[PDB]
Amino acid sequence: PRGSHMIVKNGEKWMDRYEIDSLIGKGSFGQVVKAYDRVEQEWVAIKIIKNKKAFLNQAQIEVRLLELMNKHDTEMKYYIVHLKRHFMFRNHLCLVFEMLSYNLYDLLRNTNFRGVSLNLTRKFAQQMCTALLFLATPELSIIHCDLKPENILLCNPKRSAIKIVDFGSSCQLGQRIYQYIQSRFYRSPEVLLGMPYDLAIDMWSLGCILVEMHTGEPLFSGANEVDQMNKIVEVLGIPPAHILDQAPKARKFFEKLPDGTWNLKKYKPPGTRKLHNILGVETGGPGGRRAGESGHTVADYLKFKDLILRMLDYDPKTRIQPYYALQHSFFKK
Ligand SMILES: Cc1nc2ccc(-c3cc(N)nc(N)c3)nc2n1CCOc1cccc(Br)n1
Repeated sequence: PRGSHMIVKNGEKWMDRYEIDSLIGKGSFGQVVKAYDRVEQEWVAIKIIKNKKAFLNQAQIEVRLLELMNKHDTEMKYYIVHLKRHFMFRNHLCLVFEMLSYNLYDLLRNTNFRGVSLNLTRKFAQQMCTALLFLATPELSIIHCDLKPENILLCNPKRSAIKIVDFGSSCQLGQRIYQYIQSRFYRSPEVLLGMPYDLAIDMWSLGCILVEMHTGEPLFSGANEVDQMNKIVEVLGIPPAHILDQAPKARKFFEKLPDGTWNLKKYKPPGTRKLHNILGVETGGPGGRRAGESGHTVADYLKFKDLILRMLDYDPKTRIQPYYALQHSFFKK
């Protein structure tokens, strides 16, 4: 009975149904094992939640949100991982999902972190915006709260079809329970500033993830919250004063002057690290490795950049929503 991780034995069979094959990943929530479902005759990934009350309760919200989504007749709900079923077993909550392939970070690593074609970036972007559109569904209104290349899995290794996983920081509009959510690199300024958030935080993460997908480098690689916020300001400049005026953690990064304006405390100047230059819009793409190449015209790069900057709006209110993002000229065929 010792420790909070399930004692998974390789090859052992549960409820005379699931044959554990191997541990395929760990984390904070617990572990994921590959197992054969002799009853449905298929390979399943079982998320085994730590026998710990905090992770049990959080998992229980994951299950509800997954059972909410996977009952909607939409076809947009095929961008979200399928929850086959869940059960209590050896005092651990087990969520049973479809087996998927590797994540968009493993994909980046496959390319020696040079990033993928703008053409493949677009395919990922359209899929993710449609998932986000699906999550913004009134009867759902789910916020993933932890989008990153790691939580975006491929269905097969050959195809570019993606699904989102890990609804373990996930919540619905009005049911916000953590002040500190998201992965730092993909954490929206409102969350950094400690403000109440909505689904607009997932569109922020998406923007960062998309630029990373094509440059193979995190857009904002902050060591801590002060480094994180500073890196964002480097590119996007000082946030709207109207936002920092309500921002609980405003004074963790900025200072108000007598003038009533904000600036930084004791890096490149605000907004002087142009995304345009990060992307190598006019100098043959990231590291110059897309120079002359098809689908990588200055024009193509401009449309992507414009959509990225609509995703990275400091203002959660004016920041672009999945429906409008799909109607963007980056997607038109
Ligand atoms: C191979 C594979 N198929 C999966 C299907 C679903 C899930 C899955 C995993 C989690 N934490 N939460 C949900 N709701 C679904 N994880 C799968 N994995 C493992 C390789 O990806 C990942 C992704 C995230 C974390 C880890 Br460890 N590993």
